[PDB]
Amino acid sequence: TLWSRVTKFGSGWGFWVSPTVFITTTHVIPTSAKEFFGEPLTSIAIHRAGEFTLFRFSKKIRPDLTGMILEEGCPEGTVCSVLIKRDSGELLPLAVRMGAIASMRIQGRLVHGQSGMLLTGANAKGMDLGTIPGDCGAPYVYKRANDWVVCGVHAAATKSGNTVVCAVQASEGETTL
Amino acid sequence: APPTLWSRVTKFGSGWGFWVSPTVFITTTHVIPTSAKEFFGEPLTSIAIHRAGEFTLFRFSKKIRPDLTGMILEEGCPEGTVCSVLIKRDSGELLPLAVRMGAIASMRIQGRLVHGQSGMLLTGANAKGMDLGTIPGDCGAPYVYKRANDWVVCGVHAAATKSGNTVVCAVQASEGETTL
Ligand SMILES: *[C@@H](CC(=O)O)[C@H](CCC(N)=O)NC(=O)[C@H](CC(C)C)NC(=O)[C@H](CCC(N)=O)NC(=O)[C@H](Cc1ccccc1)NC(=O)[C@H](CCC(=O)O)NC(C)=O
Ligand SMILES: *[C@@H](CC(=O)O)[C@H](CCC(N)=O)NC(=O)[C@H](CC(C)C)NC(=O)[C@H](CCC(N)=O)NC(=O)[C@H](Cc1ccccc1)NC(=O)[C@H](CCC(=O)O)NC(C)=O
Repeated sequence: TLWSRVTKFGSGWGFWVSPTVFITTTHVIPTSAKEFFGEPLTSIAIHRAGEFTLFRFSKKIRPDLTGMILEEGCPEGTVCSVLIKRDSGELLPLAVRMGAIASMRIQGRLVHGQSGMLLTGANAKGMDLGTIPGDCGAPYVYKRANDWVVCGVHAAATKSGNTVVCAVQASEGETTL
Repeated sequence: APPTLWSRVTKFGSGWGFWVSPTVFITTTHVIPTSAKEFFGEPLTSIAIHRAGEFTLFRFSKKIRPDLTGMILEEGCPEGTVCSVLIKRDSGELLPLAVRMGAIASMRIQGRLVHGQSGMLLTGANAKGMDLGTIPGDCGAPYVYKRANDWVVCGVHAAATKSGNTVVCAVQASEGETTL
């Protein structure tokens, strides 16, 4: 059911944490939008923290979903899965061994995130073994005990290596877009 | 993966099969329909069957999939190769599951002798489940990888551990039976 939460959004994707909470990477958000999912901006509580943006709606947009745990990154060494959905209809889950949470500057943008190494390896070639432009917003998830946890959204990666970066939520964040 | 590559993955018996070329179809022996009189409209007497354990190749005498080019089929791949298992599910989902291949070996699975290659799924910490790993119904799915500018198929899905993190694809062998 995890895949059902990954939604196409703007130039990337977003993830439904619950019926009222949607997270995504700031960069991919549709520009000058008057509303989202039929809901007027004034009825949405937007939390924009750098490259991590969270939308909290007044009503249930995805009432078919249960509420998941959202945390600010994960312990270093955790092996997560980045749930990459493609317009081709392909669902591409990729294991990533997470590194440290750190402030970063990626192509002119300040990114509070966590780097990770794709298990497909540095020698891995092909879009089916790594992330590519258009994949931002994809969720980084993992299971702790009996609970599923989402700890970030895809923000960047090296062009020829196996290093990726997911933006992570922060306490401070703007209220507008 | 390219749309034409996915188009080669075909529902077959209790699983799937893969069109290597317009005249060659491969699958896992276990999923082959029982008591079949023909395949794709061709009577058995017109098909050259090569059944090598859990790997079966069908060669037809007319182009069944003329829209396709011929691909390279090899007996497994080098240990360490990262392949993608082209999994199709009944609801239209396409899941190219990454797998780091291990060694080729003669295995004994549920009493069956399976000449195959094991591999570690690279989808998550525990590929247990339908969203991250393989499940019953997926046998026959091709294990492929790109070498330079050529897509190569090196096996067909045959098994997985209970946790689901380790998988096995049946691989072709030079010797095989000519019957079902
Ligand atoms: C999603 C948004 C979009 O499509 O615009 C997209 C996903 C890219 C991917 N390949 O998964 N993100 C980007 O494109 C992002 C910009 C947005 C606005 C945040 N840029 C990157 O991810 C670029 C690669 C773009 C591309 N053509 O694929 N990556 C970097 O700049 C990378 C950042 C990084 C990655 C891992 C760890 C730390 C930092 N930096 C490098 O590749 C550097 C560049 C040279 C340098 O300054 O050192 N090179 C090396 C070897 O690290
Ligand atoms: C496709 C055909 C079908 O649907 O019947 C299907 C795909 C399974 C999947 N989940 O991807 N294949 C099978 O079901 C296949 C049929 C055999 C080849 C006749 N069997 C298995 O995949 C079983 C499923 C066990 C289960 N989940 O209950 N897997 C094994 O038997 C597994 C094979 C293996 C894989 C990797 C490395 C080594 C061995 N073996 C085990 O789990 C063994 C069994 C020991 C025993 O039989 O007593 N146990 C351990 C701990 O390794």
